[PDB]
Amino acid sequence: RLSVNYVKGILQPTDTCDIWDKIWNFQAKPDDLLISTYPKAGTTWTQEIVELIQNEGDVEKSKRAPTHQRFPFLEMKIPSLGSGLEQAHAMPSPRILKTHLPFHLLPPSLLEKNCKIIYVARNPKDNMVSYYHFQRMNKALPAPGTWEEYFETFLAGKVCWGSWHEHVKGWWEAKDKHRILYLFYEDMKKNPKHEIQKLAEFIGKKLDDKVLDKIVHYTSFDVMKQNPMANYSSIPAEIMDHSISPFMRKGAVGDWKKHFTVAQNERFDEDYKKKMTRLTFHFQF
Amino acid sequence: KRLSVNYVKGILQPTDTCDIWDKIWNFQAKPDDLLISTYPKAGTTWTQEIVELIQNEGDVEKSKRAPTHQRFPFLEMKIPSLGSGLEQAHAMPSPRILKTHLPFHLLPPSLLEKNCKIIYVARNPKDNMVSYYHFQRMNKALPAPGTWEEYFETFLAGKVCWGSWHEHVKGWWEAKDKHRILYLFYEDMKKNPKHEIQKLAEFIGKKLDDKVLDKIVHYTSFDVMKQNPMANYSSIPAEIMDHSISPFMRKGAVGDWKKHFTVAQNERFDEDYKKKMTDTRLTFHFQF
Ligand SMILES: Nc1ncnc2c1ncn2[C@@H]1O[C@H](COP(=O)(O)O)[C@@H](OP(=O)(O)O)[C@H]1O
Ligand SMILES: Nc1ncnc2c1ncn2[C@@H]1O[C@H](COP(=O)(O)O)[C@@H](OP(=O)(O)O)[C@H]1O
Ligand SMILES: Oc1c(Cl)c(Cl)c(Cl)c(Cl)c1Cl
Ligand SMILES: Oc1c(Cl)c(Cl)c(Cl)c(Cl)c1Cl
Ligand SMILES: Oc1c(Cl)c(Cl)c(Cl)c(Cl)c1Cl
Repeated sequence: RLSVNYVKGILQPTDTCDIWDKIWNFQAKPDDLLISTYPKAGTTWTQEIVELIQNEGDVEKSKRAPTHQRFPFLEMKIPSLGSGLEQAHAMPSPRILKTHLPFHLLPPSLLEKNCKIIYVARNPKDNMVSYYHFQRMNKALPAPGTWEEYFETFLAGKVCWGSWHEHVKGWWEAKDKHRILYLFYEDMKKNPKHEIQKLAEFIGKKLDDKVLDKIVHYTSFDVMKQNPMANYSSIPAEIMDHSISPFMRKGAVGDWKKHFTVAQNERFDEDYKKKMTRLTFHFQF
Repeated sequence: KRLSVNYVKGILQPTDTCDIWDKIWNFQAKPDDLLISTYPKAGTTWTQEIVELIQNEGDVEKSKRAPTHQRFPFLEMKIPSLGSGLEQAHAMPSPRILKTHLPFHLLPPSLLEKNCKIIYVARNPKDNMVSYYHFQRMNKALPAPGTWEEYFETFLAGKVCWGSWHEHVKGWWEAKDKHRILYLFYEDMKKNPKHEIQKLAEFIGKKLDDKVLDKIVHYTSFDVMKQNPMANYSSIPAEIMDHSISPFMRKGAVGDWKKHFTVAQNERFDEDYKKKMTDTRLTFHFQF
């Protein structure tokens, strides 16, 4: 596995730590769209939707290259994948950018330029489960240990990008005074058309029902799982082993119930209440 | 090596194919017999220890004379190298303190005809399931439990020795209305041991002073009994029980099930439980 270290208080792959100053001083464009998420909150889904909205349903164009090549992952720097920062550097407008950075670590240019930001939050228990399996299959990230160990690791924020709680909280507090659309993975799953419409309005695109319906179809889990440009199948096998756990794993809400013991659930809820707001009303515990 | 299990009168038993049921059913009780009755793992060993110390007014010496299984005849038991509970009962001087796991409808009628005092102990089914799971892992007289996920469904289905937990606790709860049964709960015993000891003493008919009550509370605590070689099942042939797999005195805690059940298992359990428990007020009693 690739090594990780602390940069500005959060675990990151070693190569990200080494280029922090470069990341911090990222140069945004006023017309950049930023997709911001805690890892495994629904980044790939949201990116696919946002591009399809921007290109008005042009499914052929979204198949031009895989997700990681289409969308610069700002803080990412991994051997065989290059630097997301430099991917963006070279890229002409309109850019659709990705980050998992907690809000306090966000390159200030993105705020200075008042870029439209889409933040997606996900139920933390499903988020833990998704991140657990991701660490099992992704060798750029630390070994997760046993489920029992990982539960504690996640709870304490000792995973890359830090505390889930701090992450969702900082971004929620930020939405009040910045150009942020704050969405929930669960709302997207329950009524994708409604959330896609909300996205389009925020992006400033008027779409008719036909195109909206088309985006709902192409961005459904069962369709995206089969799309070799959207399912992370194109990542070198030396980094992501889909036979351990596929990137497009389940795409469901409530998978956490199959993983959490009642004891873990009670400990999680107790811990949550201590760390955590109106944000709480948007999750089902 | 695991011992074969067989159906006897509709329930699995850790016993051979030579049917000796009639002898058990025709067991000859005495009016001063005390009976401790439990679903497997509901708190038999604990209750026996309390009951004898009450009967002997706190005489801990007497209770150390031999281990649990030799002090207390296990009526339906017939296991290679363990002998026969029936023969052990026949040989046991009065006043006997007897043990059974039989569901109420299979109870030898002499225990009823003689109006014997019976102490039944129920335990919440989730902790009961977990306790029985680990007991089957360690105890070679019982079936191999399979995986935890398999055993969960086996237990839910009542396909374990002594049958359905649900039917067991319900039958005994209904029985208490017509027969001389003191119906106790493991969780009450754990939460206020002194209170349940006083209740038992009054039922058995012993007027114990405060010092004796406190003494029994001390000696029947999990931590003390766990270290007591006459009360912890250490003396069972190593070929029957392997305590290195799981000790008989495992945790002695209410809510240990929470470390075993996933939330999904819990929801499946709770729905199953509702469907099986609509006709009993027992449910207003179980603590988890
Ligand atoms: N179209 C879609 N609908 C719902 N979930 C999707 C999706 N595409 C990807 N996902 C899920 O979102 C998670 C990945 O998030 P990210 O893109 O932020 O890394 C995975 O969750 P699971 O591991 O629960 O399946 C993945 O299956
Ligand atoms: N003094 C005591 N206090 C609480 N629990 C006790 C106890 N003595 C034994 N037990 C528990 O009762 C269960 C055994 O029941 P039985 O005697 O009917 O076979 C075991 O539960 P656990 O497996 O949950 O530890 C055992 O640890
Ligand atoms: O979201 C991602 C994270 Cl957190 C890592 Cl570490 C990697 Cl390698 C990839 Cl590809 C994605 Cl998509
Ligand atoms: O309660 C018991 C049961 Cl059910 C069996 Cl099968 C055995 Cl072998 C023993 Cl020792 C006890 Cl205590
Ligand atoms: O002998 C004992 C008596 Cl009588 C009491 Cl009351 C208590 Cl609490 C303890 Cl610990 C012992 Cl050892």
